[PDB]
Amino acid sequence: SKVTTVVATPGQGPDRPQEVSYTDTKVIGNGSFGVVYQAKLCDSGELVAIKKVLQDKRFKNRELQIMRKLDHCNIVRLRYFFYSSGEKKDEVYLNLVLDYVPETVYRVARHYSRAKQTLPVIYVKLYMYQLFRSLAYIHSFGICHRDIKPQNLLLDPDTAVLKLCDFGSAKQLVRGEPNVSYICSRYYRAPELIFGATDYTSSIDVWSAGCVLAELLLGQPIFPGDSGVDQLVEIIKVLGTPTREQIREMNPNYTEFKFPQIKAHPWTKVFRPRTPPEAIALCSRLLEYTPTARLTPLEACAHSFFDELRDPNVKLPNGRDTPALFNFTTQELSSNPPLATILIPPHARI
Amino acid sequence: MKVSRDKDGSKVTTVVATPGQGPDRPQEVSYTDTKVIGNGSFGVVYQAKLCDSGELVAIKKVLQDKRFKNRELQIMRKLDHCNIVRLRYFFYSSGEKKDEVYLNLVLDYVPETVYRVARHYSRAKQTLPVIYVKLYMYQLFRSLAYIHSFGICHRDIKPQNLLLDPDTAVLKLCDFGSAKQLVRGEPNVSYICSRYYRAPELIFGATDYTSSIDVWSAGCVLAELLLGQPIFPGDSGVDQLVEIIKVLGTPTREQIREMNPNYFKFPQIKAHPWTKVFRPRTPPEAIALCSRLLEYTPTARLTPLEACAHSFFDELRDPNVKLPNGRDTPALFNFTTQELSSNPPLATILIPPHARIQA
Ligand SMILES: Nc1ncnc2c1ncn2[C@@H]1O[C@H](COP(=O)(O)OP(=O)(O)NP(=O)(O)O)[C@@H](O)[C@H]1O
Ligand SMILES: Nc1ncnc2c1ncn2[C@@H]1O[C@H](COP(=O)(O)OP(=O)(O)NP(=O)(O)O)[C@@H](O)[C@H]1O
Ligand SMILES: [Mg+2]
Ligand SMILES: [Mg+2]
Repeated sequence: SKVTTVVATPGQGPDRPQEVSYTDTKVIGNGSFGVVYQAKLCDSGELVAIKKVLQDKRFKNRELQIMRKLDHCNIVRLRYFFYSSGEKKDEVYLNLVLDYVPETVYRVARHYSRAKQTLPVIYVKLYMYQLFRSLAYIHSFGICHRDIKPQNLLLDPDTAVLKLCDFGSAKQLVRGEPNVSYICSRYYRAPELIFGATDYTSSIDVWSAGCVLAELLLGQPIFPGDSGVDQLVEIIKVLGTPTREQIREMNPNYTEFKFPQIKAHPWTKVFRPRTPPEAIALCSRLLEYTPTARLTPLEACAHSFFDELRDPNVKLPNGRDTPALFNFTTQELSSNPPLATILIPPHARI
Repeated sequence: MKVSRDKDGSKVTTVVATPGQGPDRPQEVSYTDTKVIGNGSFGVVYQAKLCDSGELVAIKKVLQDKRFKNRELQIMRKLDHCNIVRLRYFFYSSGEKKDEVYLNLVLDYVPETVYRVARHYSRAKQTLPVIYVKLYMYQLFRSLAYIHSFGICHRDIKPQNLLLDPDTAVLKLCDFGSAKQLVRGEPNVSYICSRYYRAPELIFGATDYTSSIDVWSAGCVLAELLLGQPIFPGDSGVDQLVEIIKVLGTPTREQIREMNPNYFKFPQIKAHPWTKVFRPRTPPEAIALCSRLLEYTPTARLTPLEACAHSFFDELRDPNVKLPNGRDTPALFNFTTQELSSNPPLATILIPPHARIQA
């Protein structure tokens, strides 16, 4: 019954701090940057995640700046933020108070692989669709996540709601500005990243999404490797050897450097039999060498693989209705507004 | 597998093999009891028993591009050193893919790796006796002094590529599949080397890196053998640089220039005292060596040969030094002119008085 009370600034709206009291503080996670706690708001009894990172008081926190602009049902909500000091004197910590979300795609996928089963396709559809909406939204602001991986896909198992989280690697990509190639986790890195390109687009997130789709179908990572070399060999084993043109599209400086000559492995034979053709088709349009050839997130949402989600009789296996799938805004559809006639089916929102 | 026969039940494979070193006088080689001991992205390693001598060999089988000559082969053919796994002979064959050529490298079989040994001690919540840390690392630094003296950078120094005889304490560097001759001015790919062992210039995507990346990697192996876990783990380069920065502290503008000139936004963190990184009673000489290997500035790192001459290895130069199991240490002082070429005067430290005594 130990209560902590802070004066915390709401994430959205005007910069108007209020007194916030919370209790039942326990460490849900540790990342390189800092610790994540669970806590219960005293007023509502609602559970929150508090992400605590060391802050260079001088400069502004990019993660905070980005999350204050984000309002989407498939992105974890910033409820408050506040500053605290401890450990070393003169060390200030930024605290992000987020909606608590009990599971991850990582943990749920790990359960099914440990028990020798695959995630039922209905969840692959729900989870990937919600990921592609969250990407469609941030990409419409020029914001690239740059760390799309199962650990950063939060899940409410009861409602089947997915929330994208962890904007610590996130950055507004501006044409002609170079960006670091050393972002994004091992198995989910786009080939242009592995080739050390600094002129990459938001399409790195689509490749990462494709790696998550493939992984949920296979029950293991599709492009594993301890080195970039090992990863590229695993990519080449599936896509075949990239053409000199395809290489120019990824990183032009790496044309003269050479790798084994291999023909593309048929996508249908990459996955087990009775993996739905539409799932396989979508993968092939996400995991493309040429960044500009990859589907956009919004195009991905409109893919036939997600048609079951647009069926008026679709239900969760636990009997509940699907979560919000169709509450698109103008911002979200801006990349291609005509897709609205596919994305919003006749039965939705009337 | 050119010709296959049966001998008292056992399957015998007979091949015609080109010798590793010497003129091309083909040798007839017969082996049995084939089993898999290793996999890679583009490689399979078998154990096999030679029919006559009964002695074990490793056969690394890799797909051969008909276009170009195999770089791993070209490099291994040039190498003769007691701390580098010997290419006995090589032969071509068919394999898993019909109409495809496979290069087979027949190597000395070595039963263990630093990876497997380190893992045994980690699981049992022990650390390797420091005499083994000294022997393994010293032998690694000799292997790197030798290849670097030909301008050849390994580019994949990691515990899994360090073969061990546990009884003799002999270490052999293996896996020249990433190895290349670095030529000042020629660019090189930044996506080589296993993730935990990658030098910061590689993480920053440099293409003008020197053989000193192998010294960083060996620094990571030493630290890991002292800690019982990787010193700089991370799923992303970002995560790895955070771990590096937590120890080394934030790199100066000039340190970043020395690593990759092209390259931002990392916490202003002060250096952790290296002493507080390792368990209490870690030999100070071990910690000093680490600090001189794991430097941001590639040129500031010790050369392999300077590493060998470091005070951490003084116990190896003691004339009364034995393995715990009572046996003599392996050869540590049989240096060649080639091996010493980077700094011949270091011989005055490297070859101890007792090793110069007249026979
Ligand atoms: N809102 C939340 N609710 C519940 N768990 C959360 C929440 N946010 C983060 N976590 C958990 O804490 C982990 C780490 O949080 P994250 O936001 O990724 O911090 P980080 O320290 O920046 N990690 P990373 O950037 O991936 O190296 C996540 O993968 C989740 O398992
Ligand atoms: N001479 C040998 N004797 C015994 N085991 C060996 C020998 N050579 C290799 N191995 C084993 O096989 C593993 C792989 O060998 P390696 O030559 O690295 O092949 P690879 O398929 O190219 N692997 P890698 O490049 O690291 O991804 C080593 O880590 C050892 O465990
Ligand atoms: Mg995360
Ligand atoms: Mg290896």
